[PDB]
Parts: sequence; structure tokens; C-alpha cells
Amino acid sequence: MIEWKTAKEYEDITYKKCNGVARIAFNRPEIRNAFRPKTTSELYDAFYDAYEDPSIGVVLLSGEGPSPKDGGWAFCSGGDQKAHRLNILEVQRLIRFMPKVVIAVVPGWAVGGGHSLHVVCDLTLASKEHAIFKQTDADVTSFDGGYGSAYLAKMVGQKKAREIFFLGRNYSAQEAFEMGMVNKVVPHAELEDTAYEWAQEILAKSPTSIRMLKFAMNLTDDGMVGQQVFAGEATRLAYMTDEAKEGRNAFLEKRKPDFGEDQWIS
Amino acid sequence: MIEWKTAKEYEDITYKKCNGVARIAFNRPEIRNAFRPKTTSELYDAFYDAYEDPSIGVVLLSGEGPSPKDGGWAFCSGGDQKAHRLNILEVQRLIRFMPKVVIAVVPGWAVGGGHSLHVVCDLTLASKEHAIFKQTDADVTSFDGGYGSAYLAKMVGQKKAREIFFLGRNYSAQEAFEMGMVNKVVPHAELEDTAYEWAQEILAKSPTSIRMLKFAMNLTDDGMVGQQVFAGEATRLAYMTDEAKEGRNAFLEKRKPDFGEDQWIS
Amino acid sequence: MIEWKTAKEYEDITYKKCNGVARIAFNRPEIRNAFRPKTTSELYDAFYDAYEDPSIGVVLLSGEGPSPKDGGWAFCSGGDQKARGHQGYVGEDGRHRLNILEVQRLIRFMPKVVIAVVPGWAVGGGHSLHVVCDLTLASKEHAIFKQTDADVTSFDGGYGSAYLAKMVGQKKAREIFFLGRNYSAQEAFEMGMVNKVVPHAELEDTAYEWAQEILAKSPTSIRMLKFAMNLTDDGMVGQQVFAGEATRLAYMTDEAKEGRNAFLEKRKPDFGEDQWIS
Amino acid sequence: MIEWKTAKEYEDITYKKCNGVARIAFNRPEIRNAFRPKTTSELYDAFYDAYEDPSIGVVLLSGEGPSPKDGGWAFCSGGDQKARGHQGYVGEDGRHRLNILEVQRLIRFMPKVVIAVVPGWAVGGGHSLHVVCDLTLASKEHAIFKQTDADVTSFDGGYGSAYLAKMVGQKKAREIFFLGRNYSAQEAFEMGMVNKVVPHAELEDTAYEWAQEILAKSPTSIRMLKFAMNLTDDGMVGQQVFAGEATRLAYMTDEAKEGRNAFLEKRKPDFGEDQWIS
Amino acid sequence: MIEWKTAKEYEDITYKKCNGVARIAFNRPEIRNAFRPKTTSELYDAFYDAYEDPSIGVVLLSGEGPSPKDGGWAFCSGGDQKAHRLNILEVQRLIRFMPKVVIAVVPGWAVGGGHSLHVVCDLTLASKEHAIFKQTDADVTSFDGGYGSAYLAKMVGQKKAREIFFLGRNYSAQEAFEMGMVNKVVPHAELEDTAYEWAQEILAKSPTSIRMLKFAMNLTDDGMVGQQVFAGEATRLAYMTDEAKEGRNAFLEKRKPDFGEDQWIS
Amino acid sequence: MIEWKTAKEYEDITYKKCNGVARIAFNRPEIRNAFRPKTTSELYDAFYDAYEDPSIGVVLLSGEGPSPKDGGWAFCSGGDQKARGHQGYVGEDGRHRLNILEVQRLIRFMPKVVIAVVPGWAVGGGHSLHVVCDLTLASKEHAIFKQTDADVTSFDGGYGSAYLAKMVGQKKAREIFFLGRNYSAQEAFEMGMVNKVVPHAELEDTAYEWAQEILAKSPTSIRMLKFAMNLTDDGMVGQQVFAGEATRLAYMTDEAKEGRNAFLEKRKPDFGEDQWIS
Repeated sequence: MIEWKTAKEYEDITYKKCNGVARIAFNRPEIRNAFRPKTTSELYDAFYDAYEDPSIGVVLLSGEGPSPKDGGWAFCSGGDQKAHRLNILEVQRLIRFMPKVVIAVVPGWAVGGGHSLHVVCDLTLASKEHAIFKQTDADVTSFDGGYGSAYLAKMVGQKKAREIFFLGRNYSAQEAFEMGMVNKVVPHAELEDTAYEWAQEILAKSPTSIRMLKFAMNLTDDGMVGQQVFAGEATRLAYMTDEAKEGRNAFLEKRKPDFGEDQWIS
Repeated sequence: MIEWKTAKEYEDITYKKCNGVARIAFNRPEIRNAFRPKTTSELYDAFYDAYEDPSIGVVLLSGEGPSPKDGGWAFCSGGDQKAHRLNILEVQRLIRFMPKVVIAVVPGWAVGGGHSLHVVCDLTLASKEHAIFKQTDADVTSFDGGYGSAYLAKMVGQKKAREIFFLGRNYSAQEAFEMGMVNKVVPHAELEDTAYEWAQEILAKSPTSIRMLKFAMNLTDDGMVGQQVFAGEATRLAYMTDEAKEGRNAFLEKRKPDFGEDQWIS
Repeated sequence: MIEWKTAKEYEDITYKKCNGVARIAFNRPEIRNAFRPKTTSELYDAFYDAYEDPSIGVVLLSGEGPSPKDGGWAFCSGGDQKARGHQGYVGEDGRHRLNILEVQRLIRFMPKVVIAVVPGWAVGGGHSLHVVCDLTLASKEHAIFKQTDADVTSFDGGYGSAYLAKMVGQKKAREIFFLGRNYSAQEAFEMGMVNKVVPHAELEDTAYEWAQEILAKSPTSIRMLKFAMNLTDDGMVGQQVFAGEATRLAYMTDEAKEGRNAFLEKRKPDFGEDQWIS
Repeated sequence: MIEWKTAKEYEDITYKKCNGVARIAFNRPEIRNAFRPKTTSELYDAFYDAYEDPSIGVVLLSGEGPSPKDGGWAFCSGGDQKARGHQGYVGEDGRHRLNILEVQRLIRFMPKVVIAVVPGWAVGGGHSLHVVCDLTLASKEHAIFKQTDADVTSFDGGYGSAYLAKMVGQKKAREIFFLGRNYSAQEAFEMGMVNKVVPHAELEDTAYEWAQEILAKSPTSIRMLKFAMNLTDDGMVGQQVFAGEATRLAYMTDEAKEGRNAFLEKRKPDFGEDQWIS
Repeated sequence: MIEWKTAKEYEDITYKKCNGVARIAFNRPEIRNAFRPKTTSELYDAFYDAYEDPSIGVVLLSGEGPSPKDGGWAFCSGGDQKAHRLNILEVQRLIRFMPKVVIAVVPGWAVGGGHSLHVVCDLTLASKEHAIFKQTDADVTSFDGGYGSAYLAKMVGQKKAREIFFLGRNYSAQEAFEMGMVNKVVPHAELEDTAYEWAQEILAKSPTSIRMLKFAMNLTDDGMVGQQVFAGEATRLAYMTDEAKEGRNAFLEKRKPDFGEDQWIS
Repeated sequence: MIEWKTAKEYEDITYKKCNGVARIAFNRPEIRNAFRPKTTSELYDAFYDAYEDPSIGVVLLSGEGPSPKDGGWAFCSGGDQKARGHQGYVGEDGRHRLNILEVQRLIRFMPKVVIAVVPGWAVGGGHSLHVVCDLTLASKEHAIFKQTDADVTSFDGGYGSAYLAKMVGQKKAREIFFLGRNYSAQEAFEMGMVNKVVPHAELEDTAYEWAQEILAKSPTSIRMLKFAMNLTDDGMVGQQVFAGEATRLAYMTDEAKEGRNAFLEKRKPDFGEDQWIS
């Protein structure tokens, strides 16, 4: 079994770590893991901790369950329509920009804002038997006009993204795999174990490659922000060079740098 | 049965309305619903009427049939190669920018400019038995270098869009569904009824959500024009606020607006 | 003297043509040439006529004046706030519309050069109309540029602001909207949104002379260049427009005559040998 | 006199508030207001407080001074090279971080106008901080803009350079980085990256007056306009931010009250008739 | 049989031509067709020849085989990790910008830089039995942050592109077809013949259409460079007009051009 | 005096090198330095040599002169219209080519700074060559910038026009092409497409001094900064070029040595602990 260690106690979510993997999970299954403002604040807190922890290279975002009421399963049913407060867009940006791979692990309903959270994650694994993808934004006069819709079109195409939002129908794990927004359909009993196995495959890679590749694939859609993030990681690589040591040292010693000869390579 | 009411009489197309749905259909099945300049002018006229009619939230673009010659079915075979005149690009832009969902209903051949008309529609439903998607632009030294090709890549990907144009082969409804440019394969006998059912599901949604979501998904590809259209709808939402009432009233009364305290929320 | 001939009669604007130039001008100077819904409908009607007239290569967008009330000059002071309500400007048919945006797109996409001719105040939506025009000429003495959107809980978040940054840069575009200060013609020239500062008495004549210089150029070049400079900002729409003009050029070739002829004759086209040039 | 009240005490910066304006200023003038990791953490902390304070609509980012050592004035001379090492700047916790980029994004995304107030040298990373601010006011006598990145094998390849080209153009942005020369306040104004050249003794007061002009505007307009002018360059992130503010406007409508109420009551919403307006 | 004619002799590749088709193939099957710097230089040389040859409209990029060691098949295993030198990015740009259709023909392993070469080609045909797609960049602290990853997302979507790079797993021809980066799965014995048949279908099209369509589909992703290339081909079309003859002639004769009347069409 | 050494002999251009600078200059001043197909081939050949020479960090692109015929100075007057025909410029091999675009891309992508040095007329395609260079220095007395594309049914719809708008803004770029008027060096500086107005007798020496200032910088910084400022406009190609230089930096790390060594040795790489930094 996976030897999870609780990282912090929360009211609406769980947060655990094991061998380079952090798992953040919605923990209100009695109401199908809808988020209220308290939930979003805790999500931000846990994701920010994972962002700052250099031992963590992969974050799993999942849902606990099943519901004690009807035995049903949920990833996240979106905004608790009953309800500065940290909002879900700041959480989306933290997922997007952090130099860690974020995997949505979907055991059940992924609805509305819960659907858009799955979309912005780098990868999605979904329960064969119980994942249901559904967009209710247009039912309640809301809309995720950013990562939930326009970015959804970057994985399922523009026709299917429009269908998802305009009709608000349900889609199975297999249907979502066939359209391009689920990476793998996994038998429910194996979903969490398989998510951890995927995470460990990533954690065996070059961390520099993983960071640079995440940020390259963000860059094509994220404009100047994506450029800022990708270029910032490149600045980090330049800083490690002997050329950078000379640049800094010459500045500190108040002398002209000598960067060498025949350096204008191609 | 659907209780269609004829909206206007045309020579080359039909135009009818029912319960929030407008249907515009090519009506030259004897020549597989090719468009001539008269056809394009009528298309523009009917789409513009639907654009201006606040009762209409969904436009179906279809083809009448079958051919009296051979019993075959067509959506639209594109430009009548026999032939300011309103051209098909102005029709494409009207489909693209109107705050209504436009559904291509494809009962048969969708060829050349007819193919590109299906592509720019927000959704496509296609006849299982009789829809055939085919791009003939490269056969006749033409090209739709905008919504027909580059935008096709935003729903089927860049490899498949290139194949469609470079080889000009035929694709079935099922093949087109699997590549991402058809939303649903529908038995021919149910195609028109199912299109109307899809339309009624959309018409039950929030019209503000539908407009904003269409324009958000346009925005990612349509650059400054997409920004103009999306921001224009946001300006409309701002105008409804009490803050806007005060802005207008203060201007008219030649006094400084009082927008209140602690308004710089996040 | 320019031999203008009135093209159509309107309530809120004037529309005249001469030797390849159309002039559309706001004609409600007593209220500083604000546009009400009727004005916007008439603007669309005149611009679309110019778009469809193949003798017209340049459209001047100007303002008549001065005010008979107080002697002030205006290009356009933006939306008439007396018509503003819920969801937009309320027309005589009851609709709440924001269709100056449709006028903006007509200006943007038409294969003709549109020159804003600014004899006075250019405020709010009137400022944004100047911005979306291809060129702007401004009265030295009396043109004043001012963005009031943020005063009245409005915003042009498209061609009025983001596109403004493509001619004056992002710092200056932000300044114009966030503070809503006045800028003279010379300041507007120095920041990059005015092409030429002209003495007021010469402004209309100079706009006509600019138009005649454009009309002496290759119309294909002018179309393709306008659409190329649109393309870098207009995304897929800009691509549709620019590629569409390219398709028009391909249609003229002997290669396309063969493609169409082979299709009509049910035979395989013969496009020749060694055609894969670079 | 401005009645500033200290909001929080910091080691390397000052943070004060008055009547809707927050002022964050570098306060290590003896080393020309360079930032070390502690400075960057404190900048983030103060900017995030301003972001969360709904009374604050404008943030001034300035520099204290002059140096008591040599009398020189600085806005910010960039990263403290004594803290620079492998992989970035080394903090007291041992981490090698480049988190001025997180500060840059906080400035960029916050629904408040951030004005760089430049009383002296703005060098390197300090130059790039001025660039990402919404507006810049500069000391006529003493502001000097200089990019040293290429001298020390560094580069700001995002908001410091590519975004600089969105206010001064691509030729001038390339010049600033490739040669690393000095530019006065007036040169910086003429190229488009400084909004106003101000006498040094009036710089801080004028920045406050600019802030008060913004604070008299519609806050919805200011937010939507900042995010519209961000959107044209910030791609999907800019779309997320701008659309998110639009979603906030939709939430306020009676239409959204019906959507939410129908959902909570397990009934079909009734959004009315003839709603498909244009 | 296809009557190939050897175009030039090389050490690490083969280069042949037949009836408008050029074929460039990796020819180091004993090491699974990895490229060393010599290989990349030869690739550039052969592609540049094909670019300059007006008889050539389609280039096939393939791999020779099988390995004499184990009978295995390879397209290209990427960089020979053993190893101005022409590098693979200049080859990618030559493939991208040349006014010819480039088809990746994948008979076996397509790994690392070999995978990214398949991605940038306009079309990909793959061996049903033996093609294996695998991204090893993250195993060796490398990354193709351009056409290999961000452009891969333009054909398989952002979720699947991230999976390919972050986990570095193997994918079959059929799996690659289902995600969108392979145009057709072909029985191994028919792969090369089918690639030539595809090429001949392209070569029967309008060369102007093919060029303009390739460059239109590049334009949506290639920014100002894509604009330069697409507009350059449009300049070529303008030069052919009688209007251009008058423009040139008036310049040479030092007189005002007369471009005619009523030319401002729409 | 600069100790130039001729690098290669050409018919239509000169090509010399000194201390890290290459100078490529048009050398047909009797026809105002127009380029024929042979010129374009030679330009490509010289630029590619400079690209491959690791001692060369800066390339000056200039014009020789004056004309011995009429004493006039030219940078480059664009395509030689005597060679223009169907489908492009006709070379000695019979091909109709537009391969100044290949030269434009070589300038754009090479990891060296290219400075246009403009001693005289810069017209048409010669104007567009100046635009795509990273920097432009211009003769105060004699540089004249003029776009004739629209006079001859041509257009540079890429780096010549859309990219021009990224340094002078969209209104001015439209003016330059639609009217085809002359602009002095000072006007070109004021609009943002010229970096420095230089006395004619000092122009070449000042270009060399600018080059030496760049050559004293970090070559990695200069490469990464050029490619970062390209990236914001060059889309996926710009991303390919910038990311490719980043891959080169990763290759140098001890982490990459381990990745490659583990691969060659058929073992799992050990990239260390706590590596997921931020």
C-alpha cells in the first residue's frame, strides 16, 4: 500500500505526501465534493505548500468518497451555489505555473468549476465506471471563459468544447478519452494506485526537462505570461554557467568581464 | 412534428422558424446544393435576419433533398464553378460573430466551400449513412486559407487538416466524428429531429452564458476581433450595474460620480 | 474647391463623394457630434455603401461644425448618454444595442483606407472610432483627444484600448484610459496615434490630398497591405480576410482557369511540369 | 502634506497607505535599492496586502533615498549580486529562487493600477520592474534607465524585454538590452516607456495626484480596462483574468439570480422571452 | 515497382527521386537510425536539394531497415547520445517552410528527436505492426520545446502532448492514429508503396493551392514568420497580374502608373 | 582606422571582417544599390558565412557609395525592376524567385546582432531589409526612408509591414505604405524605426563602435535576449528558436551529463533529491 503521510489538516480537503507525490483531495463527499470559499482557500494553501516543497514533483488532485448518502462518487461538483476571498482562478493559475506536474484524478462527478479544474491540470486519469464529466455553467448564468473553455478547446478541439458548454450533457471516462481530455481510463478500483504509478514514472525523469517541457507546452497558449515563466527557467539555466560566474564576479570586482574568444556560436 | 413557419421566401434556399430555432437550408438538390452568387446573397440575408431576431437563439444550417435525379443527398457542394456581390467570407463572419449558436446539419455531400461552411459553424451533426466530407479546393486552384483550413486544425489537429486539403479524399460521418469535426453521428432518418432537439437543449440555457461562452471560445483564435466581440458583451454586462447608472447620471447632471467606498475588490 | 456630390441624405450625418473619395461626417455639432442609435445606423449604412462602391478607394470620417450654440468644434463625443440605458443604447425600436462595434468592424475589414479627420473633440466612443481608422489627421488648433470611458462605467476593451496600445504603446494607452486627460493634436502625433498635425483651415483639404495620394497607388497593393497590417493583430479573422484576398489573386491565374475547366469538363486537370517552384 | 500611515514594518522596504493609495518603496538606498531575496519576499508581502485591501485602488512603487553614502538617488538597481549564485539568488533558507517573477505577476494581475515612481537609477531587474508597472513617472533631474542584464550573463526574457517592446517598439527595446546605455527621463518619455517627466521635488506628490485621478474613476472600468490591455499580450492567462472579471459582472444580474435559484430549488430556470439580443 | 533514381550518395542516409516524389531515409539501421552530426548535415543537404528542385512536390522522410542485428525496424531513434554544425532545428525549419508536402513514413521506432521530426512533417503514415512512438527527451535532460512539444499539442491536444513527454511511454501506430498525430495506419508490407500513392494524389493537385494551403495552416501557429511566408507567396500571385505589369512598366518608363477605373472592388 | 580584411569577393556586395564585426554592404551604387537575383544570392552567402563564424557577433548591413553617376547615396533601393517578371525576380538560371525572404529569415534567426547602417535612400525592399535588422543607424544628412511597394503592385506583407508596426505603431506603418512618402533620418528616429541619427561622415565608424559595445556583453545574454524579443512576434518559430537555445544551456549541466551517461550505460539516471525547486 501507498504509505501516505498527512501533510496538513484541513476542514474541506485532505493533503498527504509520499515519495515525491502530494495528494490534495476534496473531502465533502456528502455533497459530491462541491467547493465553498473555505474549500478554495484550503486548496490554495495546500497547492502553495506543494509548490514550495522541493521534494514534491507531482501533485494529484482527487476526490474522497463515496458519499455516505447514496454510495456515489465525486471528483468535484464545482461551486457550492449556496455560497479578498481566494477564488478558484488563483488556484487555476497556481496549478498552471507551478514547476510540478498536476494530475487530475477523477473518481466520479466532475461538474462545472470541478470540470474546469480537471481541464487545467496537466493530465487527467478517470474512473472507467464512475467518472462523469458535465458542464453546468450555462445552467446558472456563469461561465469559465478561460482555462475551462478556451483551453478545453486545446485538448478536445473547438467543436467538442462548444458542445460540452452549450448543451451541458454528461460524458463518461471513455467518451472523454476519445475526445482528448482524459489521458487514461482506469478501472475504479485501480484509479488511485495508477495515479501514483504515473506520478512515480514522472518523478524518475529529469526535473529540468519536466519543468521546461511543462512551460514550453504552456507557452504556446499563455502569451507573455507563458513567455515570462519559460524564459525565467531559462535564466536559471544561464545562471549555472561559468559565463555567469564571470559576469557576476566582474560586476562585483568592478572590472570588465572577459567572456572569452570565438563565443558567437551557432 | 416540428411546426416550422416559413420566415421568408427565397429562390435557392429555405428559411423557417420554430420555437427559438431558425433553419436555413440549401434548396438546389438537383445540383447537390452548390451555391451561386444569388445563393450566397440569400444566405447572408437569412442569417442576418436570424442575427437580428431576439427570439432566435439557435440557427440550423442544413440541406434539402434528396436529388430528384439520383436520390442522393447533399449539404452543400460548394461554389457553383459555372459562376459588390456578397461572398461566402461575409457569411462565415456573420456565423462566427452572431450571438446565437449555429449548427451545421449535414445530410449528404459537404464539399469544398460547403465543407468550409460546416467547419465554421459552432457544432456539426451528420448523417450516419449519407454525410460525405470532402475538400476539393486543391483540385481547382482555390483555397480557404482561413476558417476552412487553419480553423479546421483547431478541431481535428494539424495533421488531419493537412490531409483533408492535400489529398481531397472522402470521409464518412463516423470518420469525421473520430477526427473531431463532427459532434454526433445521427441516423439519417433522425438527423433533422435530433438537430432541433439539440437546439432546444441550448435554448433552455442562460442566454448570457451561451453568448459569453461562444465568444470566449472564439476569442482564443480570433485575436483583436475576438477581443472586440468578447469585450463588447462584457461592456453590456457593466452597463446593467448600479455603478453604471451612477456613471451616466453624474455625466448628465454635470457632477462628479460617487462610486462608493472600498470598491477595489479582488 | 472639391466638387463633392451628396451621395445620400441622412438625419445625423453627411455623406458625399468626389473622384474616388467618400466623406462621412458627423452632423450633430450642437451636441458635439455624439452618436445616438440612429447615428450609428446611418454610419453603418454610409460605410457599407462606400464599401460596395468600386469607385471609392478612400473614406474620410470627419465631423461637421462648429457648434452654432457655443462655437466649439467636435469630431465625435461618443455615445449620446441620453440614449444610454440597461444593456446599451436604446433605439427607437426599443432595442439596447452596442452596434458601433459593427461599424468598427466594417471600417477594419473594408478593402479601402479609412482616414479619421479630427477637427475638434474626439471623446470616448468618438476617440475609439478615430483609433480604429487606418490613419488620423488632426486639427492643430482644435483637435483634443480624451477618453471618458472610465468616468461613466464604460469601456471599449477592444479596438479602443488594446488596439490603441498597438500605436502608442502600452504605457500611454493605459494613461489615456486610466486618467482621462486631454491631449492636443501635437501630443497625439508625438505618441503615435495621429499621422499629421494640420492647420484647422487646411484639415479637410489636406485629408482629400492624402486620399488622392493613396488613390494613385496599386489597389491590389493597398488592399493586401491593409490586410497584412490587420493580420498581425486580428488572429483568425485577419487570416480569413488576408487569405481571402489571396484566393482572389489565385483565381485570376491560368492555373485556376485550368482547374475550373477540368472540373466542369469531368477530366483530370493538367497543371504542367516543374511547377513546384521556390 | 500627504497623511501617510505606515501599514506594516519591513527590513528592506517601506509600506504606507493614504486615502486609497498604497506606497511601496525600496529602502536600501546605501546600496542603490538593490533587492536581495528578503527584499523580494517583502515586496510580495506588501503587494499582496494591497491586492487584498478593497480600499486601495492604486499602488505606487517607488524608492527611498538618497544614499547617505554618496548622495545618489535610486529607484532600484536590480538583484543584489552579492546574493546571486547557482540557479538564482540565494536566500537565508538556502533556496536559489527567481521570485521577482512572482512579484511581476502580482503587479500584472492585480485589479489595481500600479505606478512606478522613479526618483533615480532604474537598473537591471529594477528597470524590468518599472516596465511591468502600468504607468511610470520619472524624476527629470535624476531618473536614469539602464539595462545591465547582458553585462552579467542575465536576461529578463519576459516582461522586461518582450513587453518593453510593446511600449517603446522592437528597435528601441533591442537597443536598451544589447548596448546597456543610460537613458534620461526625457529620453525614456520620448521612446514611450515613461508617462511623465516630473521635477524631482514634485515627483512623489505628482504620483499621489495621478493616483487620486484614477481613484475618482469607475472601479469596474479601471479593472476591465487594465485587463483588456493585458489581454492582447497575455494570451490564455490574460483571457482567464479578463473573462473572470466578466463572470463577476454576470453574477450580479437578475438572470444569474434566477439561474442559481432554479438550481438550488431543483427546477428548470426561466430566463425569459426574446433574450437572444444583438 | 517504384522506379526510384538515386539523387545523391550519402554516408548515413539515402536520397532518391521518382515522378515528383523525393525520398530521404535514415540508413543506419544497425543502430536504429539514430542521427549523429554527419547525419543531420546530410539531411539538411538532401532536404535543401528537394526544396530547390521544381520537379519535386512531395518529400517522403523514412527509415531503411531492418536492423541486421535483431531484425527490428526503425524510423529514427533521435540524437546519437555518443556525440557551425548544421543541427536538427535548421532541418525542422526547412521541412516547415518548404513549398512541398513532407510526409513522415514511420516503419519502426520514432524516438526522441526522431519523434519530433515525425511531428513537424506535414503528414505521418505509420507501420501497423512495427511503428513505436516514444519521447525520451525527459530521460536525458533534453527537451524539444518547439515543434516537438508545443506543436505536438496542435495535433494531439494539450493533455496527450504532456503525457507523451512527461512519462516517455511507447505508443503504437493505432494509438498514435487515435490521438491525432498519425494520419493513417498502414500494414508494414504496404507502407512505402502507400506513402508513394499518397504523394501521387498530392502531386495531381494545383501546386498553387498546395503551397498556399500548407502556408495557411502554418500561419495560424507560426506568427510573424508564418505571415512572412504566406504573404510572400501572395506577393508572387500579385506579380503575375496585368496590374503588376503596369506597376513595373510605369516605374521603368518613369511615368505615373494607370491602374484603371473602378478598381476598388469588394 | 578600422583594420578590415576582405572575407570573400563578390560581384554586387562587399564582405569584410574586423575584431568580431562583419560588414556586408551593397556595392552597386550606380543603380542606387538595388538588388538583382545575383545580389540576393550573394547576400545570403555572406550572411550565412557570418552566421557560421564563431568570432563574429555583430553584422553591419550597409551600402557603399556614393553613385559615381550622380553623387547620390543609397542604402538599398529594393528589387531591381529590370529583373522583375512573372512570379518574381528572374535569375540567370531562369527561376522566378522571391528569396530576399530567405535572407530576411537568416537575419532574423541568426544568434548575432544585425545592424542596418543606412547612408542614403532605403526604398522598397531595401526599406524592408532595414526594418528586419535588429538595430538601424542612419545618416543625418542623407538617409531617406521610402516605401514604394504600393507604386509597383508589390507588397512586403511580413517583416516589411506588420513588423514595421511593432516599432513605429500601426498608424505610422500604414502611412508609410499607403502614401509612399519620404522620411528623413530624424523623422524615422522620432517614429521609432531608427535607433540613432548620426552625422554622415561618422556613420560607419559609429556603427563599428556600437558593434564593439555589443561584443563586450555576455554572448549568451545577447542570444537569449534577441530570441526573447523575436519570440513575442514569431509564434511557434520564435518558440522553436528560443527553446532551442535553452536546450543548449540545459546540455551543459551536470544533470544532463548524468542523463546522457545513464542512457549510454543502460541504467536508471539518478538526478538527486529535493530537485523540484521553485
